[PDB]
Amino acid sequence: PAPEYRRVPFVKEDMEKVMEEVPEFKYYYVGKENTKGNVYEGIPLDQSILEPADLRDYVPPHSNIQYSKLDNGLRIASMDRGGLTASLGLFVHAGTRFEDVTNFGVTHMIQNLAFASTAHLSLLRTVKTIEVLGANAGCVVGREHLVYSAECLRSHMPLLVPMLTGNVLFPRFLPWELKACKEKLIMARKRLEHMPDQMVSELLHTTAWHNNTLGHKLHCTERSLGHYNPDVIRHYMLQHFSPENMVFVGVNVNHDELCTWLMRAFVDYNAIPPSKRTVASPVYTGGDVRLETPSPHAHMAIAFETPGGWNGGDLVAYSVLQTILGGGGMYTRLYLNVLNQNEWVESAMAFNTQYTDSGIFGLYMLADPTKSANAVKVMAEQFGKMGSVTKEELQRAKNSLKSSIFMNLECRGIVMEDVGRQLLMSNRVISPQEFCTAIDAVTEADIKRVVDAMYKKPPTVVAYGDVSTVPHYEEVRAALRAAGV
Amino acid sequence: KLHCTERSLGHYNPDVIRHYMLQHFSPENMVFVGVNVNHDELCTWLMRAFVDYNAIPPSKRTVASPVYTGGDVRLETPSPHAHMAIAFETPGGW
Repeated sequence: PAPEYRRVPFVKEDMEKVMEEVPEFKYYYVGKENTKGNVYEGIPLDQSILEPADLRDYVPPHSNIQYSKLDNGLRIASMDRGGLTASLGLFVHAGTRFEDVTNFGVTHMIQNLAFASTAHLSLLRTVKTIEVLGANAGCVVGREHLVYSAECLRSHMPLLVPMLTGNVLFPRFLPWELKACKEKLIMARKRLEHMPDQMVSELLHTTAWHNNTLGHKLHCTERSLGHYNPDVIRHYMLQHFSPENMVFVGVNVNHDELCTWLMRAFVDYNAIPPSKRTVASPVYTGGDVRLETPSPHAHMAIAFETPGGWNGGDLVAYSVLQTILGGGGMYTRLYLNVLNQNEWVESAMAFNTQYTDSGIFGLYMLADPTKSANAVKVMAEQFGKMGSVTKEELQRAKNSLKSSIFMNLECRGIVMEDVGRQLLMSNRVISPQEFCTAIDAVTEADIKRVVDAMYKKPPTVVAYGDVSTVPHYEEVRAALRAAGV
Repeated sequence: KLHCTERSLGHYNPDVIRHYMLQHFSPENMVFVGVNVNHDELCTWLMRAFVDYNAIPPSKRTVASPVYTGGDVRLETPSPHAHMAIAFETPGGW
């Protein structure tokens, strides 16, 4: 069931009366009107200075999500917890899985151009104002989403909504800004050369879905710097950045003010018109890849596909199984049956990554580079016996996962991005009580029912570092075959 | 590989070089060839080179058969062509 959005109609108003609702803002301080100075000078900090006028009788705010929609299509969601700082975020359904042979790299360019010159503000003025308000702001690319966000005191929200929406309503893309911003496209990967874990992540993705959708790289290659001209950026944006592909989310703001100041942003201008885009299903290839470098471990990872991804019904099964095995505790399956029984492994882990319509699940390990052939055997055994579980471990895992669920959402930024991401993915937010009710229902049998389906396509195999002893492709797949995988 | 990788610059100390040479550079693993020279002078001046000194002593080394794996690999770069190659093994070689 989707939420029942409340309508927000467009209305046109006298600017000289709307200017009485704008927050006060100063950039110069030509003298100062107040001469009284530090009125609490010489008072120790264990001696109060509050007057009885500044006492209150506490009334909580109400913190269930409020859902609204503008007439042009934009969806708005808000919460308040009575904190003093607010979190604001704009979510666009424009990831890299939507590019093609003529587009590769365009999303990175757009992100690298966030908060650049727009119709009514320059780049310098924008960023300097964001600095002087005291805020922190930024933009993030993924494989399915693009996100802009900002954060400071809640009384500054009216000044931040423009600067966030600007980027999607009317950027200019002057050539001399594109040209000056180019080197940041290369540094993004130059830093990955000293982050082995993330590197292995990217290898897994490009090996699992070879040359399509989720397989695409998250960065601009050398071949991607040709089509770095404004027309390609603009033509790409015209296909994705329409309002009905967006969500705006706010935490610690009053919802009617948020609705008002968002409506007042789109009322004068024509937004990008809608488009009935279609999306192709990922094709999972699997395969094998190696990359050698002087690292003192053999880094290895093996993975299998999750059919259906986030829209598959078994989203809870994998997330419980990951905690049976051992996530990124000391009574977990891997900790007991690998790390405490072998001297030459530094770390073993289970990983689980999901997207709207496909995912992957697997194991990751660091080992002594002289014993990679034993590392493969250990991994093959482990995969061998994921099919079967005992109720002690299962209960341990279900309780642990419930605890983690509840305790992870005690933080406003995580909540904001969670709500956004869920609304983009399926137009519904799953409240934690529902997550717990779903976790409680997972059976012992369903684990086997899921794994038997997981092993029906070829594996994805990655090695990194001192790989000098890793068996050959056929040897790895035969080791997995012997262990019944 | 025909080159030194980064991992290959550790063991760049004289003892490893010398110990490797002691296993291969003995005379019975060598040939000396000359074109446009008079053979008796060549023999004479080669004999006069080894007469004073002890050469590296022989070793009965053994060599393992190559194992052919085959497989597949790709490497992207801005070149304006798709370069492709496919190959199969010659059993026994020369």
